[PDB]
Amino acid sequence: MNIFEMLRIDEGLRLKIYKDTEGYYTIGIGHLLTKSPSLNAAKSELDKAIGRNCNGVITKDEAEKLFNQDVDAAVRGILRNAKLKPVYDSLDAVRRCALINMVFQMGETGVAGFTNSLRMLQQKRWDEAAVNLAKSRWYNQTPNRAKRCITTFRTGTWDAYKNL
Repeated sequence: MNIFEMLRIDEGLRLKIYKDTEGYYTIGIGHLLTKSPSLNAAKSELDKAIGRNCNGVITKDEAEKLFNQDVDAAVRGILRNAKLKPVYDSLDAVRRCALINMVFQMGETGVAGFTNSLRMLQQKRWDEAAVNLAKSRWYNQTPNRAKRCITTFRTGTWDAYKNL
């Protein structure tokens, strides 16, 4: 189990624009296109992103390309972030994957705002941090994916996905 397989389980693969849990236009493996209500704003964003006229549809290859970009941008984001960097350096390899997973889902800014939880992960207070992360909108909106992620932080194992 690696970060890519893990995100593929959490986000799914969709070769056609779609709407995210939130009402947003997405495509491939959780690639947020726009928070704008236009199917037309989304299709333009998509062609700009892919560099071809897609007409709301893309190939596997294209989706994977977008995926490679996103995880990479998520890693460099954590590495350049003064709030995130220390937590990450402090963690074991499995728990690191869990922070990349949160960061790919909610962005840098989002996760950087989970101050308390960050402070607990850094302190290695596992159970306590698990409980804290659950008290969020993220958990209430997409509970099963949040739970898998929270369990990875709580245990340091890939159990939650081992099922899937």
